Amino acid sequence: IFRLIQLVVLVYVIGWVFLYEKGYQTSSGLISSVSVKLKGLAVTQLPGLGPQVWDVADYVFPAQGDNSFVVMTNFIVTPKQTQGYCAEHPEGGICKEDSGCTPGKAKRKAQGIRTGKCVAFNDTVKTCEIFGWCPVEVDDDIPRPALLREAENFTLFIKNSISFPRFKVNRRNLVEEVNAAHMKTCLFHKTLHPLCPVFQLGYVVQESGQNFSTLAEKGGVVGITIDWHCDLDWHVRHCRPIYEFHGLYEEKNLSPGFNFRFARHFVENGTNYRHLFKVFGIRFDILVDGKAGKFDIIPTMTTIGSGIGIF
Amino acid sequence: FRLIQLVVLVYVIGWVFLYEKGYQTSSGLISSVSVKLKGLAVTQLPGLGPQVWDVADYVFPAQGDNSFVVMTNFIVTPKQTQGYCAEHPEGGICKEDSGCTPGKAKRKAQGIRTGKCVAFNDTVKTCEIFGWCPVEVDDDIPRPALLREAENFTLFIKNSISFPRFKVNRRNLVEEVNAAHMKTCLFHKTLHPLCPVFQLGYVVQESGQNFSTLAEKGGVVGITIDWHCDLDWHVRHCRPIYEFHGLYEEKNLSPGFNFRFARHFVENGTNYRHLFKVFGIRFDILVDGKAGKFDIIPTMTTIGSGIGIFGVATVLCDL
Amino acid sequence: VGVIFRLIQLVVLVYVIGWVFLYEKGYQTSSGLISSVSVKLKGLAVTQLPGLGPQVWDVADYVFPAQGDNSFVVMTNFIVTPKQTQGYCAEHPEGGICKEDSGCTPGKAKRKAQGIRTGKCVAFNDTVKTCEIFGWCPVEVDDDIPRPALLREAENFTLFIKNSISFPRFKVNRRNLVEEVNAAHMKTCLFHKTLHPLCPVFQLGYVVQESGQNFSTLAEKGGVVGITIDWHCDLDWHVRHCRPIYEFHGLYEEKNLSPGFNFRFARHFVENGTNYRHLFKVFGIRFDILVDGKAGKFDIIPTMTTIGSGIGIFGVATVLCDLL
Ligand SMILES: CC(C)CCC[C@@H](C)[C@H]1CC[C@H]2[C@@H]3CC=C4C[C@@H](O)CC[C@]4(C)[C@H]3CC[C@]12C
Ligand SMILES: CC(C)CCC[C@@H](C)[C@H]1CC[C@H]2[C@@H]3CC=C4C[C@@H](O)CC[C@]4(C)[C@H]3CC[C@]12C
Ligand SMILES: CC(C)CCC[C@@H](C)[C@H]1CC[C@H]2[C@@H]3CC=C4C[C@@H](O)CC[C@]4(C)[C@H]3CC[C@]12C
Repeated sequence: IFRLIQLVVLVYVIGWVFLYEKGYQTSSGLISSVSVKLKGLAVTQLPGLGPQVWDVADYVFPAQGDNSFVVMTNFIVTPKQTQGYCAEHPEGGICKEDSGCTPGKAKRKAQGIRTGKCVAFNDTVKTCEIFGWCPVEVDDDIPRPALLREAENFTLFIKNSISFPRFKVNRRNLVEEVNAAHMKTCLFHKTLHPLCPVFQLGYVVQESGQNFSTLAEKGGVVGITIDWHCDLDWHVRHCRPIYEFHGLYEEKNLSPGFNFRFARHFVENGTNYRHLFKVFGIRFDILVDGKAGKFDIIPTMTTIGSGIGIF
Repeated sequence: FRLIQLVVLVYVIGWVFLYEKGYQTSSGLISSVSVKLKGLAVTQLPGLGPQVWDVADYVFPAQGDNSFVVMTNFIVTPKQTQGYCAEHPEGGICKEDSGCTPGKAKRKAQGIRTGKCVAFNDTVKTCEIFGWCPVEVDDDIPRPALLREAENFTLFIKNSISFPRFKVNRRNLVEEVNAAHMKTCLFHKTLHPLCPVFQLGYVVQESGQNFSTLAEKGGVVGITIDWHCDLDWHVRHCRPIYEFHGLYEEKNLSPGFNFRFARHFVENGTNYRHLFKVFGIRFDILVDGKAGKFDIIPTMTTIGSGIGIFGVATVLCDL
Repeated sequence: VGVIFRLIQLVVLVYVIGWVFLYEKGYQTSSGLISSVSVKLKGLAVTQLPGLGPQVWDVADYVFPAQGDNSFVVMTNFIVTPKQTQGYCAEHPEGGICKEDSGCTPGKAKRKAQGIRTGKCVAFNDTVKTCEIFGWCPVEVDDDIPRPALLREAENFTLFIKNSISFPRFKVNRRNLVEEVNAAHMKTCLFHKTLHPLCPVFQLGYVVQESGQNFSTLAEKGGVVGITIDWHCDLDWHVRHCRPIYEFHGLYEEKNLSPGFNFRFARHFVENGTNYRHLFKVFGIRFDILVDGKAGKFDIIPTMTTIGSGIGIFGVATVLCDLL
């Protein structure tokens, strides 16, 4: 009758609501601690006087190794910068006489305070004098060898530690079920080697949907997410992380890039100088998330009440 | 009782159903924030030549993470080397050179002590230490702030987000206009809410803090970007909301934000350093939002919950 | 029979609903928070090395993030390779030992990335043959951890933590520094899990100690120590009862965390128009600070939902009564 028909629907409806979509499991949070170490040397040299060597202490800009590192792939350097009077970059002034520019800092993009003098910048152009980091103004042009292109083969290591807030279950990225592979020499693969934490930069960039040849010329942002999905309805094992290299690029306005400017201030015979670097590098962002969940009497009671209650 | 309970039950269940969006499955987000600052601060000190500070100098760190510090004032102690010199007067004052507990002091540590004390000629006489000499004297904070031009500096926040389990990603920098109009906008809480370029003076002011007192001693300003949108409507309606918080309601005056960093250099084989006491404004940018799309399972759960509540009304009415 | 069954069902309904309400605390509308924590370190570490001159380390030296972050390094040991010239040197024997002339031509080798070779071989130690590479060339980094930590005096350093939080949903904000601001006892406290539970956590040695990590082992080569701040206060009570709870974690199980934390760090300088470098192998203790909590408020909509949430006991109380 009506009662018999409603009884069958109740179990089937509650089966998907509570017997399938958890509810009998107490979901908890997580506390993560990810430390990243790189392994690579980029000796590409320059078309000038002598080669150059870039070790891990040079291209990984957060030295302490934050979860968001800015590993360098290209740069342009203006060496021996000192505060003085010289010719302004033509981006601001193209004067032909002393009346072209007025003394004082410009109301718009300026490189320093002007004393006021239309001096020679060479390059068959004339500009007005300024005071600032002015042995020569920085000239911006992205090189096209992709200077630190050897970073494509650079190696990451994203060992992560999970502790959970109250379940007192400690798990980490290095499962070590095979004892560090017993010969090391593993590279991560979304199909072949999904448990190897030694992702390569080229693979990381490629699996994000971007092109490294474009990300080694200008900058780029790559997101890596580690997701923990502990169930604790089984042995303490079988809980492993899942890495997703996100992209963030999609379509957008092509590839905007990512560059930042940093300086190396040094000192000489009485005066202070500066090595100005315009750095184009790929920024890797690491975000760890977890779900967890363990059996408890209270969630089961709440489900057995609401399940009957929903009737 | 059936007529009265049915009218009431439908109303209360509908309130839980419609207003609370019980049929909607919310989801998290993953975001990346990149900040670009433009502006030059000229702090020509009286009695000497000018000194400019470009973005490579007053931004800590240079990479510009979510929590970055913009220098607004500083005290510099140049040419510091490890050697024998007198203590700062706030460590103790000699009357005779009968030691000052040679070795590291138990309370005020600035270098190991030698037991013989010389004249620190601020009318006082401290005791010799081995450490970074000369000793920093940061009693007088430069007032007004040296980098007063930081008020007009513009902060450009470029936040790009993506909603997991929905395959939708959006950027706070809205793609609706081109240059000469997107490169002219300045943010305003009412006039230009969608403009992503913020001015430091406006950001500090909108947090309830005075920039004049927040530049000399520093401060902490929090910027929150909130992505509160639903996927039921068109994705063009998903827009960010910017709110600036004066963290800890700036107490009453607050000590401000300050830190010490050094520039180490070598002169004739000797290691020196430039000690800086940086008074800057720390900006914290945290992005969080919730979004969802209609699905069959949340609707079924809401229907089951509402139908059960109607049955509870009949049971209560039966009493 | 029916009346008694209905009375029993009502009694058990009331009992379970009351127990759930006293347990679930669902009538409170919990919300997130906005966190802001700033750390101040106070301590001087003096180092003694073979020579006539000691060395001191200011806070601007062993705190590597400098400007301060949630995660920071408080380095307690280091190895320094000074005056790196970036020229032609002898590669480290770890990369490879040559014989006669096995330079194998430049090309940065296959597994030993130490500059680019040159096809010539000359060395420094009793292994007098190790190939000639082009790179930072005072000497290759011969790193051995000093058994007594150089900055072992960091166990007495102070870690003044100033946490500012806010609840935007209910427009309430609190600070790590508890009520009765300033007044007496100026800078005369020290955090203890039982004796002094309300004062910013200090004494790095004690912070490492309250994680089962044996700072003496952590000073030489140790690594990450986690600090968690949980507020967990209900705003229905007085707002002065909302206080932080500090918990220190280890995030370790003694499997591969024994090497701890280390990172390279370089100081570049110029002498006679030549770029040089001071390479540091820095062994430090990383401190991570994580803050979270839920406030909750009485309101009316959560009360209505909990009344609806209480329909679980009242849903099939009569429906299941006739079944049995
Ligand atoms: C016990 C009843 C009343 C509670 C609800 C039962 C359902 C939801 C749950 C509770 C305990 C669960 C079991 C717990 C442990 C395991 C071990 C695993 O190798 C297979 C699944 C299995 C066998 C689970 C199957 C589903 C299960 C039976
Ligand atoms: C009659 C049944 C199916 C109603 C069940 C409630 C749900 C499915 C209804 C209630 C309100 C509805 C929404 C109301 C308004 C809009 C905005 C419009 O631009 C697209 C459709 C959309 C997004 C509707 C989708 C369907 C919707 C979410
Ligand atoms: C309205 C009744 C019948 C049903 C709901 C009960 C609610 C309103 C009751 C149950 C428990 C109560 C709380 C119990 C204890 C305290 C601590 C006291 O220092 C302030 C009031 C406060 C915070 C009460 C506020 C009101 C409260 C939340």
